Amino acid sequence: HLLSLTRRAQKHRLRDLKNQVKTFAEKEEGGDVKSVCLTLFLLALRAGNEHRQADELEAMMQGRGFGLHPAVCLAIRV
DNA sequence: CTGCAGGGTTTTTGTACAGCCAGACAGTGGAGTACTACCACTGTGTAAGACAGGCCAGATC
Repeated sequence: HLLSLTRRAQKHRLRDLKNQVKTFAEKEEGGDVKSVCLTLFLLALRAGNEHRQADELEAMMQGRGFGLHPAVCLAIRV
């Protein structure tokens, strides 16, 4: 399987689709491969009704808050 | 049928020029921020000690 292998064999196996995404992203988005594979990951996770992992991902990619503002904290407290 | 070994065969795996930058190491001067135990206060449960009164023994009615 692809998930247990090292990065050498993973990239060796996937280089075809890696350069496919490379050329398609330089075609459409103008030098943005990272956001292209991000939108691909989001669509592949939402098609399977696993919205939770997509929400965690979006909370990692410039996520609003690791920690909370003291205000809403006091709110929850009371 | 079986076990075993040259090579295949595809995958995996590390070593390989070659340049780049994230991430860390020291320390400074002490703030300071997070933590941990007082602390003032009574509500709730607890169980030792009153105790009384009921009962038997002493002695009586």
